[PDB]
Amino acid sequence: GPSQPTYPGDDAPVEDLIRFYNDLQQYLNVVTRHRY
Amino acid sequence: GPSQPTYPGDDAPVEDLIRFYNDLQQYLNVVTRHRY
Ligand SMILES: [Zn+2]
Ligand SMILES: [Zn+2]
Repeated sequence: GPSQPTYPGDDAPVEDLIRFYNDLQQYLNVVTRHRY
Repeated sequence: GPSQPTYPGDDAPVEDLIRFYNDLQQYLNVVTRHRY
C-alpha cells in the first residue's frame, strides 16, 4: 500500500495539514483494508 | 476552538493514528469554520 505519510509539523499552514489529513485517510483506509 | 492535537508519533499503533485522525478532523473543521 502507500507508504506512511510524513507529518508536516505543528506549524504547517492549514493547507498542508489538510493535505496530510487526506493522505493519512488514504493510508488508514488501506491499512484497515477498507477502501471506501 | 479545540487546541491543536498532538501527533502520536510515526510508530504509534493504528488505533492511536485513528484517534489522532478523528481529532485532527474536528480541529480542521473548526479552523475552517465548517463543522459538518
Ligand atoms: Zn505498498
Ligand atoms: Zn478555543
